[PDB]
Amino acid sequence: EGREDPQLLVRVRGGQLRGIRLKAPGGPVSAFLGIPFAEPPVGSRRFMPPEPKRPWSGVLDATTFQNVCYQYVDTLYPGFEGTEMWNPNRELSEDCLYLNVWTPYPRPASPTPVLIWIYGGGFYSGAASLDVYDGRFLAQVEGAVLVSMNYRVGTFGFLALPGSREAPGNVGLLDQRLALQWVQENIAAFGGDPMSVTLFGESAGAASVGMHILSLPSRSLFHRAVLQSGTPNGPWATVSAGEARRRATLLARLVGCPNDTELIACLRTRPAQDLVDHEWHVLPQESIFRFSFVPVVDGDFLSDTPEALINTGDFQDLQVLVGVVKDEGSYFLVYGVPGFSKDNESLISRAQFLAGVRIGVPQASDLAAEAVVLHYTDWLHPEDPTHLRDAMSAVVGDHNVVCPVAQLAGRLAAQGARVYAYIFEHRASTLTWPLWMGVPHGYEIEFIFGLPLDPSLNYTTEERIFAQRLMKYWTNFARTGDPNDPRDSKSPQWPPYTTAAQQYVSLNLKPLEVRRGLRAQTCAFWNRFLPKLLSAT
Amino acid sequence: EDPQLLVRVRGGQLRGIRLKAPGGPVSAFLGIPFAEPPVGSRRFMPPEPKRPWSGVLDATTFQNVCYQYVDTLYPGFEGTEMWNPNRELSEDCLYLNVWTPYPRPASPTPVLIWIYGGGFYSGAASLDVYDGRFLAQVEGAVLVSMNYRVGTFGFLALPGSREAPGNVGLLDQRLALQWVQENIAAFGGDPMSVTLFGESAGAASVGMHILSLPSRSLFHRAVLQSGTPNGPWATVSAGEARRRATLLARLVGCPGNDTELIACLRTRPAQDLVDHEWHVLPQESIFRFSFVPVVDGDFLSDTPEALINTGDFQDLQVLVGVVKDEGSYFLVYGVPGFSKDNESLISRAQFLAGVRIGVPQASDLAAEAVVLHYTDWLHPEDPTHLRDAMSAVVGDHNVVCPVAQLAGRLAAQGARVYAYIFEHRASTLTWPLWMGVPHGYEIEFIFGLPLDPSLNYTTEERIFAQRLMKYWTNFARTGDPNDPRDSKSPQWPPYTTAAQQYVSLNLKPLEVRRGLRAQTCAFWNRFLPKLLSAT
Ligand SMILES: CN(Cc1ccccc1)Cc1ccc(COc2ccc3c(CO)cc(=O)oc3c2)cc1
Ligand SMILES: CN(Cc1ccccc1)Cc1ccc(COc2ccc3c(CO)cc(=O)oc3c2)cc1
Ligand SMILES: *[C@@H]1O[C@H](CO)[C@@H](O)[C@H](O)[C@H]1NC(C)=O
Ligand SMILES: *[C@@H]1O[C@H](CO)[C@@H](O)[C@H](O)[C@H]1NC(C)=O
Ligand SMILES: *[C@@H]1O[C@H](CO)[C@@H](O)[C@H](O)[C@H]1NC(C)=O
Ligand SMILES: *[C@@H]1O[C@H](CO)[C@@H](O)[C@H](O)[C@H]1NC(C)=O
Repeated sequence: EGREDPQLLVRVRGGQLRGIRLKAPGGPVSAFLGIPFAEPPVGSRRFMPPEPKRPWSGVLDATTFQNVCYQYVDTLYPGFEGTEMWNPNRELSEDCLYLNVWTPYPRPASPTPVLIWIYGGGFYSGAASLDVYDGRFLAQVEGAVLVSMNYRVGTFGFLALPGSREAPGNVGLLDQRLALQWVQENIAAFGGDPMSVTLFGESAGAASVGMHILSLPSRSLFHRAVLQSGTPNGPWATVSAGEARRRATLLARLVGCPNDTELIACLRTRPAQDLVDHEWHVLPQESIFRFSFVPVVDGDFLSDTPEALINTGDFQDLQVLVGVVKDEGSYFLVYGVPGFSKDNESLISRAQFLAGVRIGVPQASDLAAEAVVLHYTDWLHPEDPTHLRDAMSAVVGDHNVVCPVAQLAGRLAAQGARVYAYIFEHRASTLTWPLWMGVPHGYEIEFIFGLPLDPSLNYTTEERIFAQRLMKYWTNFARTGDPNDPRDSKSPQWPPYTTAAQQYVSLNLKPLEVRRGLRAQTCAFWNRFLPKLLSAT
Repeated sequence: EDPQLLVRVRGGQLRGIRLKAPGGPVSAFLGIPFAEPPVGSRRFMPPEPKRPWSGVLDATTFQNVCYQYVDTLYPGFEGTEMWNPNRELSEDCLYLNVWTPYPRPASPTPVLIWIYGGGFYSGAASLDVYDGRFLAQVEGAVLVSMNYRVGTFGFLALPGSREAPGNVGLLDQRLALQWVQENIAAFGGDPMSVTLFGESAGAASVGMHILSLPSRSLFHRAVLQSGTPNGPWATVSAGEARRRATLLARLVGCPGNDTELIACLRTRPAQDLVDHEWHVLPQESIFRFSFVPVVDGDFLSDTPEALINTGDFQDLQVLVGVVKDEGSYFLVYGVPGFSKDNESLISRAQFLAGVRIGVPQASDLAAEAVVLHYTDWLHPEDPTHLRDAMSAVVGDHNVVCPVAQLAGRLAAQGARVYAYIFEHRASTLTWPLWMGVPHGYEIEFIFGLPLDPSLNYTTEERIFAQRLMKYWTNFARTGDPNDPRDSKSPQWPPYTTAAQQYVSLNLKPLEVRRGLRAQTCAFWNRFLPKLLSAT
């Protein structure tokens, strides 16, 4: 200390930090990167709940991103930016429980609402250091304090032998909760308001946010929630205790481990890469949009199934923003549904469609799988390849995202929550995936964080204006529980989603358009009829 | 003394009557016996051909209508009375009628044979809606309609018994068809161009003559208006026919042997049988009738579904279609919350209760499947939507989707198929507006009743009726409803499995549409059978 930037040195509960002054297109921001919030969950602490980071001495350098939690590296289209942008961009390590903070430069004088980002990645992948989650634009343009944390994924975050001491499960969610607690104690040192904390996340990150809504100890750590293209309810976000026990035991056998304590002791001796090499092999069926190690309904973090909790909980004090992208399902068809590729138009046959439905809803009986096929078939053109391709995408997107959030918006709204719903319909001019995928899963994030404002990124001017609109929507919601701008009047209003009117808005380059019904007919099939059909068969 | 009112058929001489139609006279021969009166020991028995008669038989007047139930729902309301018997009831009722132009045609003329509806429990060829004078006068057709036995007298069956073999009401129709072959040429008709057309149960009967091979040599073309041989109501299994007959016999005090049972039923006055007719249905129902054709293994060698799925229909041309609101008429006959005088705005609970009546064969899960399919999930409680959906459940389940299934199966297996939807509501209709275009109210337009100035139709409805008369008669002449003189687009395309094209019959010009309730009928025809099966 002495000759450095005095506006970049801050003290948190664990010691002193030195941040870095970053350039955003419109000015500087303060960045505090790689702050440790837990003891490294390594060695005998693998699979264990996180322990609070013990204080350090001296000034911790917080100028670069820290390790990415150990995870699978996608190799589907090697070197294709569509896949690589999601891949880890630092070293893989079990030592990975660090978080990041962006604030205005200099730091705000008055307490500023806080946004906490929870990344997605199917609970098997992801990192708070990816370019798509760059908090420098929200920090600079909106004056927000943004926090993002790494949490353990895959086996390290979610392998569970339910009821055991050494692998209780959901420790990846406990990693997230510990970071929320860290924001409670320390974010005031940066100018953030701990009494105005909004969680927002996407895909498994959105499901994570929803699970903090449903867990008691997490509810006192935040005040508002945004769930983008993900829900705690639905077919992929959770598994039963019995099913988590079987996948854990099977993976242990696949890595040579054949009493719970002896089992996890052996797992803790295996190299991390051994666990990643086998995690995908324990799914009960050939499937898309399902992940081996996800939150487990333990009777602890989750006292019951998410479906049961959103049916009975009280959410009057809660404001929630939820939505989907236009083509939630298309991204998943290229990862194992025959007939589908990023390099052709993926015009499939009726036979390929029927095979895809068995993969897309792998829990379905033969009768239930039929019911899906009859509903999604266009009976005036039942063999048309373009419709069959688009229907296969819609089946995956509706089943895993659109109808889960349509269900949760309705439940939360009926339990007294303030809900705002959107559909994101703009395809980025920079998108590298083919046209037939439309607006795929995850490609609204770069607009929420305001990447189009980076002039070196070749977005169009209207995409620059568009991203600024979304940034104001998201930050107005964090500030007020209401995405609408108080100053405005002429701009169309975003009404709350209600059971009586089921209103949502389209998010595209045109002004806000209000629509009614979130795929209402088709989601009645998924949310009301199909669960009753599955009991009978 | 009028020589064109005297015709000799193989049973002897007849004298008809000159009738006044708006454009000119017509020869009408009404009350021609085609069968021995099925009375006494001939009750429930197949018809026997009528024996020759001396002198000039007087064919000037409508004969008795077959003994049947007299509807009492809205007593004296024209909407219900127009279907009630308008001649005396009698088991002595096997007679047919013939309309020809006046003078009787020079060249042989294509014959249309009408088969009335009435749920196989009612109906008569003497109703005003079936007045054949307009088609005979305007289009120069030879029009024939017959009475056939309905209710227990037509279709109560002890399957396998000699005394009550079943389907005798259909045999009544077939005998009248043979009569047309042997005699219509004496009236100027062409026995080599005979077109059957009927509505509702009449349409179903037409479809069963398609599916019964001895009938097939008696006609060349068919029109099925708002009814099919396939579907949930038009037939019953032999086991269910024996159950219903056995319970009616017990209800009228008849107790063992097939022969002993049928004998006692023959000793019962007709009204006794009609009194308990309706109390033998297995469930509380709508659009279900107690005594209908039976899958006997004889007249119908298999279920109509099995027969349309495997038959050879190459040499066949068919016209098929529906009205816009097939099911609305049936709701006011037992569905709580529905009334002719009320607007029938129903609650959701009444809607769930109504679906169990409309699909009486449905398990709890199959009823929930229909409920969730037909609910409008943006307005799941709106009573106007729930009312209109109840009418659509009954209409699609019983008519529209059976029609679409038949049309597709016939077209796929050699037949030439033309399909329509009839969307005009008569300005003279007395049912409430919420019923729309109810089951059976295209008939008056096809027979040309608007051309009668005294019935107060609108002038466009007259032009409309003439268009429909030309579609039907051009179909009878050619197997193609398109006017060969008219040389403009749009033409009426055939219905195929691939394109699924049909036309809308309204006061606007013909409009071609593709897919006859395709998504919803996929539910009824493809999914629901599999569900009911595995439940
Ligand atoms: C590429 N990814 C981009 C993305 C979008 C949004 C948020 C975060 C990342 C979307 C995606 C994810 C997964 C798939 C296929 O499903 C998988 C892939 C890999 C695994 C792995 C690999 O070990 C383990 C597992 O349990 O389940 C998996 C399930 C396709 C597309
Ligand atoms: C009145 N009818 C008018 C009509 C329309 C189209 C063609 C012919 C007649 C349509 C109609 C028919 C039947 C009903 C209700 O269902 C019935 C009514 C009476 C019976 C009877 C009465 O004994 C016996 C039976 O087995 O089943 C029935 C079933 C409602 C509306
Ligand atoms: C698209 O490409 C994949 C992989 O090359 C292939 O399996 C699929 O059949 C292709 N589809 C079409 C319609 O060409
Ligand atoms: C933007 O375009 C320029 C040239 O037009 C190119 O050199 C640059 O790499 C592009 N940037 C991105 C992010 O694609
Ligand atoms: C409509 O009318 C009938 C008889 O007049 C009545 O029983 C029925 O309840 C009415 N419908 C409603 C919704 O009240
Ligand atoms: C037609 O209307 C007139 C009154 O304008 C009436 O006298 C006549 O009876 C009506 N005809 C019929 C068939 O109802």
